[PDB]
Amino acid sequence: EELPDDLMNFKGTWEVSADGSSGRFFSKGATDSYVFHLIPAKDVKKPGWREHNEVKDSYIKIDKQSIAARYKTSTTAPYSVAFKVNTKSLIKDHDYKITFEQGQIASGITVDYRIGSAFNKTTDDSFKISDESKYASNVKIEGEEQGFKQREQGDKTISFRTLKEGPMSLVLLSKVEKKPQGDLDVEFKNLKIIDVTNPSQLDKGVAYVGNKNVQLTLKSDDGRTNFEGDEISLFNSRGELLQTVTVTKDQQNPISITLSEDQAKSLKNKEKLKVSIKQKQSKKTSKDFFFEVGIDPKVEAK
Ligand code: NA
Repeated sequence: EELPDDLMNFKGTWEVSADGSSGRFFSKGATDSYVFHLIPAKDVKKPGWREHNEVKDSYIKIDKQSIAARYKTSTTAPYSVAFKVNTKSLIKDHDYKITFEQGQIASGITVDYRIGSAFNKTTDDSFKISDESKYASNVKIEGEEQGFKQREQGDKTISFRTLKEGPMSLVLLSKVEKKPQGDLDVEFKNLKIIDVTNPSQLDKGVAYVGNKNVQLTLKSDDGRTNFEGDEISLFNSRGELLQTVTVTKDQQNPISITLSEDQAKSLKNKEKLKVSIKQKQSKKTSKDFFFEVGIDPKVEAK
């Protein structure tokens, strides 16, 4: 069976220019606004805990599978550290499922999970938590709420729909409300994201005997309007494949399928043609749809 591709872009590095690097940010006073969390320039590729440049209030650590923050006793609270773990380029108006493990959460740390813009691979990148609604709709954490809270440790699932095309990020936020009395660590690991978009459905099909042009009107029960990536297969009543087409970005109804001259000539009056739609990214396949070939209702000629 065909599995959807993992669309994470997490190579386990702070090296800003490196492909798959992750963003690192902070917010003094734990406000809506975050700026880039600088670390000593000579140490950006070094494994282990990396100090917040000069101030050393927070340390951060990344490796092939995990990303973590440490709050020191010198932290001025409230204070928040956030990471951005980038995805590959996403399709506009597709549905995605992020999974990861919430590792250790020290006593005193509260956590939030958001969707955001991708980390833009600059040391002056910035973001606002409240920018989430510019990039994603319908964000849902299974069994939990967004906003800073204490959370159970274990597997997490977050689903959302994109509002734009392009890479995005999972934003992993944590904060302390009071000054730490010892090192407080929080870890996140084993990040994955897959496309879970449902394929569109056939609303209506128009085909006439001897006519090469087939017009298929698509619909979506769950409100999708960008049918990009759906693979439409059209078959005759004998189950023989006639044509396959892939829907392009924001392609409007009706979707045209052009038959060969022999195929058009072979269509029978009232023939039940079959349509099967495969979502190429999520790998989900629709139910079989059927429609009849008709007689062109165009005006008679004499
Ligand atoms: Na929700």
